[PDB]
Amino acid sequence: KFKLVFLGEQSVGKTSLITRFMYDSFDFLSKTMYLEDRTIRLQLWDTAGLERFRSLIPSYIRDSAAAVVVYDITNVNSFQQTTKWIDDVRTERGSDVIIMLVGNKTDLADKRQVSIEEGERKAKELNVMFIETSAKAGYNVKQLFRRVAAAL
Ligand SMILES: Nc1nc2c(ncn2[C@@H]2O[C@H](COP(=O)(O)OP(=O)(O)O)[C@@H](O)[C@H]2O)c(=O)[nH]1
Ligand SMILES: [Mg+2]
Repeated sequence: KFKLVFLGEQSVGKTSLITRFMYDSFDFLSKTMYLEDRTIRLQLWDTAGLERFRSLIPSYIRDSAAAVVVYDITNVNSFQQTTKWIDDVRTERGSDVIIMLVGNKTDLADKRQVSIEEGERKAKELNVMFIETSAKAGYNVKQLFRRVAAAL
């Protein structure tokens, strides 16, 4: 079993990605996944409010094996804040944690402010994994979780 925490500014789609993956709908939780030689259980921790209650970050993310740090591709501030979220994960967890940086809302194509290239560069700069998703369209949501699960 592996504790996976979702992190990111308000309104980026942290809950929506979990919903889409767990229930396949769009408006902790346990999910078992089957890998070639392994079978593992992900515990998906989601919360609102963390950007307001910063001092709770260390304890909320305490024993995480993975952190999925989400921004909204139409919202530059949400992308800029992901360095801060990732620094919170490293401070608490060191290198004992898989991190996936996620640019969500790819279906809002005409409102995009962060190109896929800038997301990829930030991920490479910080040595984390990267993907883009649409929770609404269901694009790359299963890919996100299968890559994280394979890396654990
Ligand atoms: N167009 C679009 N809207 C989304 C997507 N994901 C989430 N949203 C919307 O963005 C808002 C915030 O999503 P939510 O899951 O609540 O974000 P959270 O605050 O990060 O949990 C809601 O109105 C969602 O319907 C997406 O992939 N595409
Ligand atoms: Mg939420």
